[PDB]
Amino acid sequence: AVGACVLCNSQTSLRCGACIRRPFLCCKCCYDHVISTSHKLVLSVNPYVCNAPGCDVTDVTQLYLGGMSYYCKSHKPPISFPLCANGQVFGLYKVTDFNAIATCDWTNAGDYILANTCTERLKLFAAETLKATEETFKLSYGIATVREVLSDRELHLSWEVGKPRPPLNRNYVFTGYQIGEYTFEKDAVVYRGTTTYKLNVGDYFVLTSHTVMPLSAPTLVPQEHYVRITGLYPTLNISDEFSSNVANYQKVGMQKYSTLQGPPGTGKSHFAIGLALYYPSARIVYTACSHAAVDALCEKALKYLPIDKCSRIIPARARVECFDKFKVNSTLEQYVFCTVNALPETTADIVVFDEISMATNYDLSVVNARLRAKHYVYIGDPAQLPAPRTLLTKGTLEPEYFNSVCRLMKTIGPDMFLGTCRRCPAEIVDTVSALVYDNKLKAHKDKSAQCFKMFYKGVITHDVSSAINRPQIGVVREFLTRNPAWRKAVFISPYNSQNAVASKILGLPTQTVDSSQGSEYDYVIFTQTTETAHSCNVNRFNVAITRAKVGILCIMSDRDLYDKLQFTSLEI
Ligand SMILES: [Zn+2]
Ligand SMILES: [Zn+2]
Ligand SMILES: [Zn+2]
Repeated sequence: AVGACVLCNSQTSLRCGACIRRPFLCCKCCYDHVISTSHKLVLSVNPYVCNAPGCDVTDVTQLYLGGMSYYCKSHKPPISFPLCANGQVFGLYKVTDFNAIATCDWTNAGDYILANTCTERLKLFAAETLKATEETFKLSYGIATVREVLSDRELHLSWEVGKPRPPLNRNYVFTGYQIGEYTFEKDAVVYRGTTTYKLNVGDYFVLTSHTVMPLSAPTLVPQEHYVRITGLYPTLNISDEFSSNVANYQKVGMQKYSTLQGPPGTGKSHFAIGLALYYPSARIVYTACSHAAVDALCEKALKYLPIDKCSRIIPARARVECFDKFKVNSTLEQYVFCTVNALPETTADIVVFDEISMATNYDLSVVNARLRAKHYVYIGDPAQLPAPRTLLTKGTLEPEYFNSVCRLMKTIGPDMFLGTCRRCPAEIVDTVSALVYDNKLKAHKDKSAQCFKMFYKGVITHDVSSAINRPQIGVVREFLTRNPAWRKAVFISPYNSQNAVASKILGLPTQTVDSSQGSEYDYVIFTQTTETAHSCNVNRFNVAITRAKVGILCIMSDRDLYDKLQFTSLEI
């Protein structure tokens, strides 16, 4: 029961029993917490509760020290000192932001704003608290029981009454009963088990609620600037392909950590892999939150780095299929590609943390705790999508509040900025450069004259809350007949239910804006589906239209974003 204060690091035995994470609070900070919040239970070796038999006084403000035991006003002996007095709570070794983090329900944007603008120790307390709150919320949903099996990819479900039903998308991964993880897509539903198993009627599925481990390491280590490249040995034979990044690679070796803002198709993975060719003897750990982000780094490394010095770290509880071309689980290899949650306890000369807009402060801290590195490089784009905040329902989360790295990129600017988009037709580059990049993103490609926009509100229907716009899909169908080259397009929308409908009607491969991030396609057909905060979100809009290498058709619901698209308008 001996530890350090979360607010001022002062030593104490005084924890808070009312906080879900039980934080240690010193005498002054414990007082300022109990006297300003509903939190009145204070912990130590023995709790601050009335020692009198059958007494339920647990409020520290109503308790006193009577010799060596604690009693309320009704049971205290004549010679007794109040536990709360002179701005302190009695304890051994004798805050407005801490209070708000400790007592919020995490459903408001303002809660995440505070969790990212607070001191470093409060950022870890907010991250631990938020994650535990998100996990305790998983218990609220209702069990789905297999009532009948139709085919190898379709079934019918029986839901638990009294408990709400979770949205059926690839975002929520169920746990079948321990017969492997399972996913669902919309009474006939589509079943996708991570393990091929003959779906048993009667067997139940439940959401994976995991124990939230405490955070020790900061989200960002303290910054260090050096006069020379430190612990890294550069080449004087750096391939012309990577010469554009030489000054930035040198910046990487001259700072403890560095941030790289790379808009879509500006060369983030090329920069990340080229850093290995610039410091050829450096041990590099390549990390990201998702298996897809890690796999995209493996694909680029397969092209430039020796396959014998690479290893893809895969957790024993293999959830989805990932990169098979490197030797699996050899932690000792020079190049290690691994998701944040599967990182081993190891050291590195450089740690590259990619798709940083998708990281949370919990992820930032975990990386600093498992990896001890000479240099840390954070690659991503605050103008792209953040990790979904399942508890957040009120207010919008701005990019400067996604995590510590994004906060820095949006306030002091990033250390490095990749300014030339090599992927997209100029119509798309010009639109997103003006929309989210302050006119600093330049187009390498010419205009393709294959970027179209149509303003069509259609009809909005809902599959629970996930939206569908059948008339917008009908407009796509009509366009496809007149433009058969577009037969090869990927259909993108902000909603899985819109995508399920488009899949059956158009036969195009489908992708939500959020699952399309990091991917690129020659042709993209995007239907906005609705005018909601979700479908009008400028970061989501940015990702959506920057997936296209050659052409894009945007069927829009919002006049604002439609007018901003620098595309040829279509009629019908
Ligand atoms: Zn304190
Ligand atoms: Zn508390
Ligand atoms: Zn009492």
